[PDB]
Amino acid sequence: RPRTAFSSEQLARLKREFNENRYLTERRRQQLSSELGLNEAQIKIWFANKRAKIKK
Amino acid sequence: AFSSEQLARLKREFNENRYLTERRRQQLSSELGLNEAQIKIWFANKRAKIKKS
DNA sequence: TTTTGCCATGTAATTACCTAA
DNA sequence: ATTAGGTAATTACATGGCAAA
Repeated sequence: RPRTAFSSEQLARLKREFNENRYLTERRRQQLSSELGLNEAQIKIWFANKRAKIKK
Repeated sequence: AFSSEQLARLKREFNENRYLTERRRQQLSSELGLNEAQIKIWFANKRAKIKKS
C-alpha cells in the first residue's frame, strides 16, 4: 500500500471530523473517502495514527 | 472439523492458559497436526464463546 | 421403531478494525 | 504505512435434534 501526502484541504477536513469524534464509523468513512478523494484505508490508518499520537 | 482427541487437548490447554504463547501454539500445532492459524483461531473463538456464558 | 427430512444450534473461518510498536 | 496480538460480529456450512409418515 503506497504512502500518500494529503492535500491541506484533506487534512483540514480530517482534523475537522477528528475534532468531533476520534472514531469513524464505516459508513462515515465511505462518505469522507468519496468527499475527499481519499482511499478508505488511508482515512482509517490516518485516524488510527492520530489517536495514538494524541495519547502522547 | 477437529477430532475428539484434538479438541480434548486444546481444551486441556485452554483451561491452563486461555491465551496462547508462541511456544504453546507451536507445540500444539506440531503434536496435533494442525496449522498454527487454526490453533490461534480456535483459542480466539473459544474465548469469545466462554464470554457468552 | 425405522427413516426421512428439515430447521436450529454449533463452530471454523472470514471480515473488520482496535491498540501498540 | 506495516506487523502483530486482541476483540467482536458475521459468514458459511456442518451437524444435532426432533418431528413425523
